[PDB]
Amino acid sequence: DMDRLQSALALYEEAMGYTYAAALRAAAAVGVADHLVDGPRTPAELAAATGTDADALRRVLRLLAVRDVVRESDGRFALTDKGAALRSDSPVPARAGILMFTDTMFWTMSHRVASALGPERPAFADIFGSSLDAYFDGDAEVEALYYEGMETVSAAEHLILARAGDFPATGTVADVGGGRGGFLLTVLREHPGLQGVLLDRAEVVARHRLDAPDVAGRWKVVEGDFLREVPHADVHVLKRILHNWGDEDSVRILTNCRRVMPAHGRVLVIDAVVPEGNDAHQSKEMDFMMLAARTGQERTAAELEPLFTAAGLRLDRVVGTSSVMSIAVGVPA
Amino acid sequence: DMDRLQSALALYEEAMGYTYAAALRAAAAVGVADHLVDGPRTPAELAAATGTDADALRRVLRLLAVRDVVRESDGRFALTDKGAALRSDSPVPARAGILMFTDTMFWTMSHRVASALGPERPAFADIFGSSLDAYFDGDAEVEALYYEGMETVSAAEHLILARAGDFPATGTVADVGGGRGGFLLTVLREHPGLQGVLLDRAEVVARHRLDAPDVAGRWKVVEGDFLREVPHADVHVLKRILHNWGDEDSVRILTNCRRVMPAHGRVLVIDAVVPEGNDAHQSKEMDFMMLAARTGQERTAAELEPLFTAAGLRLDRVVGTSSVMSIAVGVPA
Ligand SMILES: Nc1ncnc2c1ncn2[C@@H]1O[C@H](CSCC[C@H](N)C(=O)O)[C@@H](O)[C@H]1O
Ligand SMILES: Nc1ncnc2c1ncn2[C@@H]1O[C@H](CSCC[C@H](N)C(=O)O)[C@@H](O)[C@H]1O
Repeated sequence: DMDRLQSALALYEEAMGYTYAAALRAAAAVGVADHLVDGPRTPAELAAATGTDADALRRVLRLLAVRDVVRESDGRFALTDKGAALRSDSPVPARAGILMFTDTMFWTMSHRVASALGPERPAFADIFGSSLDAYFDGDAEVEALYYEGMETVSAAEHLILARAGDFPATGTVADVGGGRGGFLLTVLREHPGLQGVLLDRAEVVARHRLDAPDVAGRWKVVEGDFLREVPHADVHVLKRILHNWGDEDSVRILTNCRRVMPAHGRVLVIDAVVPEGNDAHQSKEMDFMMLAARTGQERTAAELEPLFTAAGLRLDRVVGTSSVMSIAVGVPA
Repeated sequence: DMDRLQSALALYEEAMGYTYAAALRAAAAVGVADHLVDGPRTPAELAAATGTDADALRRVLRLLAVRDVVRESDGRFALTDKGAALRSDSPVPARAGILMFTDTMFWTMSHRVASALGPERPAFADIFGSSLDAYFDGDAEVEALYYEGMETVSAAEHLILARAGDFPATGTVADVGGGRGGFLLTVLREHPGLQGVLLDRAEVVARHRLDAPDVAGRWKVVEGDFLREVPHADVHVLKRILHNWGDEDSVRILTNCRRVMPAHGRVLVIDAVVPEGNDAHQSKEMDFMMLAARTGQERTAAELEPLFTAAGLRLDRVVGTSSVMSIAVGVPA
């Protein structure tokens, strides 16, 4: 509700919206949060500790306080609850994830999305000037950043999803493409009566972290290819899987689950399900980033349905959580 | 007010905040707004017109609807009031400004702000891989984008600032560094009794747009260097000037105004004055961008004061407007 000139002004403001993420990146980069654990400090004090230019660091912190990451009073900045995960002592430090989501690749590909809208759908290499592999094989520490980034990001949602998941008291859970086993581990710990099977590529399962004393006797691991087949289970789990795959592969994958699924069985597709409507939701921003990277797409509830039906399943219900992730529950149809 | 894990999740969300600006950039790039003037359209229809991939363009529009730039209903997107200035038929089209604020240079320098926090304060060339000149002299159309971008952005704030400015009914207004004269022109049109003098670099004044019939007999133009001296006036104006200059130059400039200022005279410093506090304000984001570009800084009311006093002026009051711009009013002290 505004005139054409105010429109322009509002759009100029929107165009600079990327600065916040830029500031967060810098803050996590220098690691100023660690020096705010003792209490509110001054730009000078924080600068000495970082160590950086005061007047400069100040202007970054000022913009971040707008997003309630820090807060200023009497010339001092304090770390807030929202900014807490910037601390290195955090169970799940946000640094790796922040540095990854704002990494050169994503930052660059997001910038060239205009070029990515081509009618024929250009590939990654077209837009970036290189292959994705060339990018990682060019800088070792960046490849390291994505592994750690992906690992911590998922680790932050696990407990929520384990408690929100409709899990049986006994039976077997197959985490299909479960990575290094983090989610399966959390699920086992939350439901003592469950057995678990981890499936993923050989090089991945070789680095799995399921072998903890408290879950001894409750898990096995399998090198496999969920495009070809998956293990039998009372409950199948597909987290951050389908969103990497085109439409037919997804059915192919879901079908592999249905094939080895019992009558009382269920498959849990866990992804950033995109809500219909015009309201803010992180699933939409993630979706944009997989648009920019020309690889992957986030789906809505109505979009998942056709895939379940095609796999001999019925999308019984989608279950929202306190995270961007939701659980699409499919049963034998 | 949240736990350490939710902190992480909230920070992951903040880290992706740049996607909105990326989407706006793409939307303005392809110019989809022009095809929404007839009414709500479908992603397919908009795609044919743009012309781009439907499923792709759809995902961009979806993210933009979150910022109320477009709006979806029954599979159709409509242009909203906030998005209106995306239309090419606008008095001040937002496209140039959007494309500039998200241009490669700013986008890149914002990304390397961590490197810019060095204790000794690195220069532009250090961080970008080139000089700023090399950048423009490397692409002609980008230099063209910044001129048009800067021109339209300022044009959008002029009428607001002309009406908000405390202008005498008669007398002479010197727009010191007034660019191509846009603001002075608007001021003249709003206050018929005023005379005006435009000062700027020779190459700039040579391209001034003050010569319109309706203000004949009311303006002259002067090639000059406000570092050395400015013309006598009942009212001096400095818009988007001081924020480019270090501290001493600014006093040097203000002093040049005071020198040729009458008893009843006043100097109007018009800039994105940064408000104290932790609340959102575009002056803070602009400030961050001049941090990233290693050139310029936005100031607060309390920061401007010392400069006025040092110039023989008294900062009488700062006057906020309906724009990010405010008017710091200095009088002879
Ligand atoms: N053809 C295939 N067969 C089995 N696993 C695959 C596969 N292609 C990819 N994957 C695995 O699927 C995973 C998707 S990303 C990791 C998802 C993990 N469940 C989590 O929530 O964190 C990757 O670990 C990848 O190694
Ligand atoms: N030494 C100098 N003397 C006079 N003008 C200068 C100058 N250095 C820069 N400028 C001019 O000051 C202007 C600042 S940017 C344009 C500001 C204009 N008043 C507006 O609000 O849109 C530029 O046009 C630039 O050409």
